[PDB]
Amino acid sequence: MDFNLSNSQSDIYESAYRFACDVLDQDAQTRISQKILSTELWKKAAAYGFAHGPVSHQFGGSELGALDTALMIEALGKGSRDIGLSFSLCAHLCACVIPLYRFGSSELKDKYLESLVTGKLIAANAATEPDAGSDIYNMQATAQPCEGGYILNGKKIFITNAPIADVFIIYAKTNPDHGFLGVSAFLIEKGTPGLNVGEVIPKDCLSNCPWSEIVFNDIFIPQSQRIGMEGAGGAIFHDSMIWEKGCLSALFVGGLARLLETTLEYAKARQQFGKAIGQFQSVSNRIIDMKLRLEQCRLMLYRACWKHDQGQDAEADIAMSKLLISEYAVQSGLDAIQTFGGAAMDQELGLVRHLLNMIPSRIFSGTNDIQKEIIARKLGLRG
Amino acid sequence: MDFNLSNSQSDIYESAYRFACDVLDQDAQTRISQKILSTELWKKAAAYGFAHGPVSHQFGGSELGALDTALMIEALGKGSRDIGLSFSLCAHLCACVIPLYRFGSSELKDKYLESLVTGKLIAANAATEPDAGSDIYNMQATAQPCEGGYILNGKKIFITNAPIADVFIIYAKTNPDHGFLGVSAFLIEKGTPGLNVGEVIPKDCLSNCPWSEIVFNDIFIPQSQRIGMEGAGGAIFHDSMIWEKGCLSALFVGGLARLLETTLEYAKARQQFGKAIGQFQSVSNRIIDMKLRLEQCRLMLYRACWKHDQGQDAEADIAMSKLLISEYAVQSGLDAIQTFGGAAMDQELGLVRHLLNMIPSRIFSGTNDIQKEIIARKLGLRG
Amino acid sequence: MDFNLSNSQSDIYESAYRFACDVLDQDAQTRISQKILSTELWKKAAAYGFAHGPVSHQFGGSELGALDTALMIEALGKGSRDIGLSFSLCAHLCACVIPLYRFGSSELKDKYLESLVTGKLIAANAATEPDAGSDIYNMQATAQPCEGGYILNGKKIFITNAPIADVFIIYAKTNPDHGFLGVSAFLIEKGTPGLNVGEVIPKDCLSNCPWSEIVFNDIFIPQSQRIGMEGAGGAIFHDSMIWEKGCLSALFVGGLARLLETTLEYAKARQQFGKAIGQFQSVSNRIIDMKLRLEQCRLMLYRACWKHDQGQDAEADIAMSKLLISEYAVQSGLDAIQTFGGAAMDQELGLVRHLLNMIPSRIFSGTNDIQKEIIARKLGLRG
Amino acid sequence: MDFNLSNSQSDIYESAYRFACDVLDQDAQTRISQKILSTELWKKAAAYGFAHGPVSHQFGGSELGALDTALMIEALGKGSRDIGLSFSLCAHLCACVIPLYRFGSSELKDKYLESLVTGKLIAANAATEPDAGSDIYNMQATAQPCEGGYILNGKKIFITNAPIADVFIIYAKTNPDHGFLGVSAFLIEKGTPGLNVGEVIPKDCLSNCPWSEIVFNDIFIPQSQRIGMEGAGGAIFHDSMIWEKGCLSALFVGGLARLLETTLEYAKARQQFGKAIGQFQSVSNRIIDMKLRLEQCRLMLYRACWKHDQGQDAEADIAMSKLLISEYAVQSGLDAIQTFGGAAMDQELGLVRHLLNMIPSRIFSGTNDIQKEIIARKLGLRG
Ligand SMILES: Cc1cc2nc3c(=O)[nH]c(=O)nc-3n(C[C@H](O)[C@H](O)[C@H](O)COP(=O)(O)OP(=O)(O)OC[C@H]3O[C@@H](n4cnc5c(N)ncnc54)[C@H](O)[C@@H]3O)c2cc1C
Ligand SMILES: Cc1cc2nc3c(=O)[nH]c(=O)nc-3n(C[C@H](O)[C@H](O)[C@H](O)COP(=O)(O)OP(=O)(O)OC[C@H]3O[C@@H](n4cnc5c(N)ncnc54)[C@H](O)[C@@H]3O)c2cc1C
Ligand SMILES: Cc1cc2nc3c(=O)[nH]c(=O)nc-3n(C[C@H](O)[C@H](O)[C@H](O)COP(=O)(O)OP(=O)(O)OC[C@H]3O[C@@H](n4cnc5c(N)ncnc54)[C@H](O)[C@@H]3O)c2cc1C
Ligand SMILES: Cc1cc2nc3c(=O)[nH]c(=O)nc-3n(C[C@H](O)[C@H](O)[C@H](O)COP(=O)(O)OP(=O)(O)OC[C@H]3O[C@@H](n4cnc5c(N)ncnc54)[C@H](O)[C@@H]3O)c2cc1C
Ligand code: PRO
Ligand code: PRO
Ligand code: PRO
Ligand code: PRO
Ligand SMILES: [Cl-]
Ligand SMILES: [Cl-]
Repeated sequence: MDFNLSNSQSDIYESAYRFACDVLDQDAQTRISQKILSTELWKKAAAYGFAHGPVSHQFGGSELGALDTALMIEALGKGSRDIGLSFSLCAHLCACVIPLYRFGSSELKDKYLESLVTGKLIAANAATEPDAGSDIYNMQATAQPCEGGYILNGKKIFITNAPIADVFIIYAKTNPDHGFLGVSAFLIEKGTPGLNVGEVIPKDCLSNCPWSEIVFNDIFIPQSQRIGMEGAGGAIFHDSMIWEKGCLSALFVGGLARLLETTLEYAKARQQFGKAIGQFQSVSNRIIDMKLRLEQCRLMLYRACWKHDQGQDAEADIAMSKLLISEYAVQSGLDAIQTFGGAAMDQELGLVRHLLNMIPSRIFSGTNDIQKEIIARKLGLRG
Repeated sequence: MDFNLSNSQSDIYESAYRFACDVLDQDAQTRISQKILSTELWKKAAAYGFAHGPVSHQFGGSELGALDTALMIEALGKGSRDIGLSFSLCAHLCACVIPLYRFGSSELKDKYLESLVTGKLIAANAATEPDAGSDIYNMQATAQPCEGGYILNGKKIFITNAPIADVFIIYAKTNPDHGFLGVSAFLIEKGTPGLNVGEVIPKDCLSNCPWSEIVFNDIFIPQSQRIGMEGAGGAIFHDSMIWEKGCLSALFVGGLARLLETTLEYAKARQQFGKAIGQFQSVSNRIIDMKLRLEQCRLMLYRACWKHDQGQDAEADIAMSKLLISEYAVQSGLDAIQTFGGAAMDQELGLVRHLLNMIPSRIFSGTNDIQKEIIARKLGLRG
Repeated sequence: MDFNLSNSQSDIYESAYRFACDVLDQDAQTRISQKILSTELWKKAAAYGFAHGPVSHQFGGSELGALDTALMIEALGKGSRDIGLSFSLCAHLCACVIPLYRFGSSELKDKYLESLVTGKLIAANAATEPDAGSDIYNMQATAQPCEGGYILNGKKIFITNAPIADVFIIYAKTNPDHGFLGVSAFLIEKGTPGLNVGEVIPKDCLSNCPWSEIVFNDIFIPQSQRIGMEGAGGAIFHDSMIWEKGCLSALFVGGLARLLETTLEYAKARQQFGKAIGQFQSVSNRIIDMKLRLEQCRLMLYRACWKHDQGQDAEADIAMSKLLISEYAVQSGLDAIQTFGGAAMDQELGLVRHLLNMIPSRIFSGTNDIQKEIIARKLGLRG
Repeated sequence: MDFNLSNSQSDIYESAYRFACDVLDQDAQTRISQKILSTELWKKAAAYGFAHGPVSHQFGGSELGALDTALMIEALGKGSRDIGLSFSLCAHLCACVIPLYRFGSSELKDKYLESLVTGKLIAANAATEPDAGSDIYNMQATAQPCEGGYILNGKKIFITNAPIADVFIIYAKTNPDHGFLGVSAFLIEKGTPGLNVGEVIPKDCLSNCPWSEIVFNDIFIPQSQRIGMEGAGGAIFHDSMIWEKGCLSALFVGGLARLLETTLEYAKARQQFGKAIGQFQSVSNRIIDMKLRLEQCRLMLYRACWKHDQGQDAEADIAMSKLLISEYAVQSGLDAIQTFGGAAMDQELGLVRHLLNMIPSRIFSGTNDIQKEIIARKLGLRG
């Protein structure tokens, strides 16, 4: 039992924080106003190390553990206001880089993995369908085995980075008779015949992070582009969602640290009735809730990541962390707005935009109701 | 004890609902997308009756009571998606039309009141200052008595309708030695020398409802433009906020009725895991919370308005209603988004925009912490 | 729309309140300390009118409607501390008197109903079994038709009033192949061969209200003691639970009115740091929550009862009322204890005993999770 | 960063857990039923090590750190149902043993400290007065300096262990002109002339843990019985409350671990509607809340204690831990009762008694509103 960061960990955090503040955050307000995702800036962030995670040196990574990866991303969330860019980068890392590294063949990693790790190629993962969201393993896209590979048909929706991706990590049924066990994973390239990437679909939350639909019309997937074994795609997807839950939770912990600092400063500086508004218990009680949340969920995340690094079973701990972090991110966004009153409406301050950016955290990587189902299953409440 | 609407009340509701659906709601999505407040449409709504409230027939009103006025505005909130336009109209009614009618001299009402009632002139009320929000009676704008009237100096912020108003109902100190008892109210016209109306300041919440700052530099206010008695402006403002709390609460009750209908329909229609998502208790329990909220706060509002119509003391009931309605509007907006999952991000559906539009309800007309202070005082907890 | 009580209603309330304060409450602390249920006092309360409800004059009742019955019981809850005695009386009224009146034959009502209405005979209703609680219609007790009537076998648990009852309203399967449609209802007398009433089983909540198990070993039920039609017992039970939900909710509304008055008085009188503790927002904010709850749930209950009196469908409104009242009763009990601090531990003040008495309200007459299932079904979320 | 216990820590926990299960818990139900605090059993627990904490070997302690002390007490809370006995023991340790060890003179420690450490003498701490609870430093008891020592007059209330104590650690004003800085601490013996210990005052919460009032009528305190320096009693008391907050929080963490295990087992075993009740999301969602609480607050407590052991400032962390643990203990007690339904009323199962035992945790050692004031002050919100 020790709650100090090592010097190595402290350095990883502080280097990422400096990069987020001095490189990504500079000019962020202009990009946010114009709903711009700067792919040149994204590539600098990827190459700096945010697209590396646990990837080995062989492929350009630093062989970071889960806790180190989470610290980097916590720093990113605290230091850069451009949370849409950060979300895009973490989706690429967790849903695309990491499954390719963990399950790809030597051939497939040799062709694509270092390019994803350095951000030379941007990747999108495509699992969700119009009738398969929480019930993801009822997806109906089909990768029908054929001579030389697969014929792919289907439609995927809500695909982060699809309008800017060079490659797609896609999930489809190689055996449509089964659910989880009938899914396989594939890498396909932008521009392959039959791949139709939709136009960006705007949204108010994470508004500069592009997503769209993609449609597959008789795409030929060469055999060598299957990721992992036939029928293992359900497990690959599930594994990538454990990494995703943990890393976006880190982003929102860092965002909550930033929000708390802003909110404390305001509550000390803004006077009404001849005293700082933080002196009224209605005001200070909400700020204390924000502090309690931050301290609790940061510890849950660190323990979940450290257990993983130790080889222990950390999946329930990650589901608990994601459930807490996203709920606390939304609630604390509301509490900050209430602290500021009318001044919260100011687009330059970004407090309403911050709440909008947190609203999808309770949906992404499995909704929080699904996290409860995962925890219930680990607790033995599901048969 | 009776919980049925009279035929008269039912007709008032249904006529307002038809007008909101068939006139205001038609083309609303385009106006909302472009952040347009259509002053021609606003004037049609005002003349239809939304700018009338309790005003007598002498000045073009229908002599509606508080409950009738609330029913009209509940219908407006349920029937039109253009909540920014509705908010603008209700601010004009409650913070400008009603204090002029209730406290204005015969001369001042004869010159201006029917024009406000028919929407020929648009009005903004200006009380809030950079250092006087919740502590509103510490405002520092000064209306220094002089030969012929007053010299007005000061700055007002967060003024709904200021970029489109023809007249301003302004509050300023005629005796800066006192707080509540040193305030007087005045009507001034757009274009009077020394009145500088700021450019619209954008916001994400209620985004097509314009507001800005206004600055007074040595404005001369003629004596006849004081509203009510010298030093009575604190009481006039407070009275107008009771009307405002009740009428915007009605708007958000109607909006919650609309949101609940949309959310129930989706939860019955959207299937995952082979059944409607409403069949999972995590989903249905939130929808039931939305229903419970709607039924409770509608009854609180109706009772508060009816007590007022009966001549009973209704101020605590109105503060309770406003506190409940705005909290429940925000919470139910969050619950609807969680019901829809990824589909909530769709700008055409408007669920995130709905939540944004509800966020200021807990600040406007006195924050909900201030409502608690009002209720605490009525309960005898403030000395 | 009217929120005043009629003179008739006001008189019913005030007469019941006087009886609760001047007759039942006098000496209550001694009975509560000794865990005594005074059957002589219970009979006085029954004869005064608390055992009458909607029963016609023909059988000794006053033909009160649901709202009048609820007002009487609200007064009882506000005026007498002996909530265990009040609960016992209301269980007799709602689960035994009312189904006999509503479904009994002329013969059976002529023999027993006036005696129950005047409290000459005390009744217990017995539906719950060790394996049938929320799933009540899976009860396994069997009333096997035979020449002359039925042979009854089975075991019932959690039976309020069983150690003091003269008659039992019991539910059992006349067709064990079905659930809801296989249940019938019967009246049986204390002392009939094969009826074994268990010894009182102590509890900390409602601690002077006796309950126990009862066992049926080859009881012969004469044909004339069936209540209503063969196979209608599921519907009779369900109907009696609608009356029960509404009347115990009234008791706890009255108890919350009493608790709020006590808590407000203390928060004004108790000083720390040189001021009344109600002046700290942490303290006043909880008291305001208690007030908000009381006003909201009282209105929901009154509307539910009035809709029933009007002939409208009131079952969802009653389920909503019961769910709100019992949750708010428990939460406000907790808030009162927090207001008083160390002084809450005083057995003479009864605040901890009050919380204990409210804890079962969320279980009784169908748990609050089951109320949500009922409301979900009314909302169309259950297929 | 490490979240494993050392072998030493694991052994401390497991030895305390065995002692709580095999010695204290055996026969607990009889003692609880009879409201017995067994002083022979208490002395065995004290001598086993629960009265040692950080005390040095010189005085019979083991020189445990805060985290080790907390682990021992977590084990005690999980392993023994007799929480009243455990509370009594921890009050003796934290409010009496620890301030004597930390501030007593060599002479005073030599005379009394080892006897307290081995439980040969039982101690009560007496700070609270009828008009000084949260405002503790406005206490009015006076220790007026005189030749040879002090003359003590005053009244103390809510004194845990007073009916069974051999010695009293008492706080009184040596300079009544000041608050915090006018308090001194003293040790006095049972039986000294002018000390009147009141009869035990019963309570439903922690019902076998005795407390009473004590009155001082012209007690002579010899000079050598002052604990620490003149005027340092406010600081000694405050320091002892930091130890108390942490150690009773540990007791309630262990109690929550026990409650969760019981509740999970029931939710898997109890069937309704043909499935385990844990399969309904209304049921499993509350159990998941209990799990989330336990994991979060255990980590907060461990970090607070470890920071103290490291020499870092841990007072805010302890206030946060106490606030979380006591709130979560109460809420999870409510959630367990709701899980069990009617079966929660069983006195043998102890679930209602468990909730009663947790209710005072939010009051003791400074109410949770006062904890928020402490945290607000650490956050810079109090001037
Ligand atoms: C910001 C964002 C980025 C995204 N990026 C990607 C991406 O890059 N690639 C990709 O493939 N997908 C992506 N998604 C989609 C995401 O995977 C789905 O939105 C998510 O899994 C939820 O599915 P759904 O939207 O269809 O909601 P539904 O599954 O329809 O859920 C609707 C409601 O039903 C509840 N519900 C459903 N099942 C249950 C159940 N068994 N028990 C209790 N409640 C239940 C849900 O919790 C929710 O409250 C993204 C989503 C978001 C919000
Ligand atoms: C949509 C919108 C439209 C508006 N339109 C108008 C208009 O047309 N005309 C006009 O004059 N103004 C208008 N206002 C301004 C509104 O009156 C103020 O925003 C409101 O009174 C709150 O003041 P403030 O923003 O300065 O917040 P502050 O008063 O600075 O409040 C900051 C925080 O401190 C809390 N706080 C302050 N005092 C206390 C206290 N005693 N006890 C406990 N907590 C306290 C507040 O509740 C809040 O949480 C509008 C505001 C909004 C959001
Ligand atoms: C004070 C008191 C007086 C009583 N008096 C009587 C009396 O006089 N006569 C009589 O016959 N009975 C009486 N009862 C029993 C009462 O009817 C049952 O306790 C009640 O119906 C709950 O059943 P149970 O205790 O078996 O809980 P269970 O049904 O075992 O419930 C355990 C948990 O599972 C939840 N649960 C069960 N099903 C679902 C579901 N489909 N969905 C979601 N959650 C679910 C429950 O809400 C609860 O949280 C009394 C009970 C009490 C507390
Ligand atoms: C189980 C138990 C064991 C105890 N054992 C001992 C013992 O052994 N020795 C001893 O000396 N005392 C003991 N106490 C007393 C304990 O110290 C006091 O009960 C506690 O400090 C609260 O004081 P009070 O009861 O007078 O509540 P009050 O201070 O009257 O509090 C009443 C309410 O006012 C709130 N309040 C007060 N001040 C503020 C404020 N500034 N801001 C916001 N809210 C405020 C409180 O939070 C509470 O909600 C014990 C108490 C308990 C419950
Ligand atoms: O297995 C999981 O973790 C995925 C996430 C979205 C639906 N279920
Ligand atoms: O008196 C009121 O109602 C006003 C509203 C804003 C500040 N206080
Ligand atoms: O139908 C009802 O209302 C009953 C109440 C207990 C179980 N279900
Ligand atoms: O200083 C503290 O920690 C004490 C605890 C009770 C009142 N204040
Ligand atoms: Cl305060
Ligand atoms: Cl469910």
